[PDB]
Amino acid sequence: QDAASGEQVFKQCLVCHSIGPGAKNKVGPVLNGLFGRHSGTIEGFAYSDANKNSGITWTEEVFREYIRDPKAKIPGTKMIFAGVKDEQKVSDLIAYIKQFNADGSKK
Ligand code: HEC
Repeated sequence: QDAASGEQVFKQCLVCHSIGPGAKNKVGPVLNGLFGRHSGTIEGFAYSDANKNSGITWTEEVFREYIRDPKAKIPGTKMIFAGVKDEQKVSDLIAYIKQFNADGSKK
């Protein structure tokens, strides 16, 4: 869907997460090159066991179920965030995050 719209959705994430060039870890891990990556593997971040040992691989499908209700998909996770319930927002959110390569550069 719409990346430009996803950027506005991402603003709730921006508080804890960084994306794009020069992104660094904050309260949450950097989200550059998220899709396809295994959960709990961004270097330098202190993940909870819940996240680190979950065995999840981030695909669009799994990401959509997770962002809807984080604590439901990863009980005990440190990401105390309510989640994004809107079907359209999630699709735009995905479109926005997918533009980035692991190094922050735009595809
Ligand atoms: C701080 C109050 C956060 C907000 C708002 C959002 N996220 Fe977050 N996220 C945060 C933490 C502390 C962590 C680590 C959790 C843990 O248990 O260690 C995370 C993690 C994620 C992950 C998994 C990352 C990975 O496995 O490498 C994802 C995919 C993620 N968060 C995405 C995300 C999005 C898209 C958000 C806005 C809708 C969002 N988070 C908000 C902290 C915070």
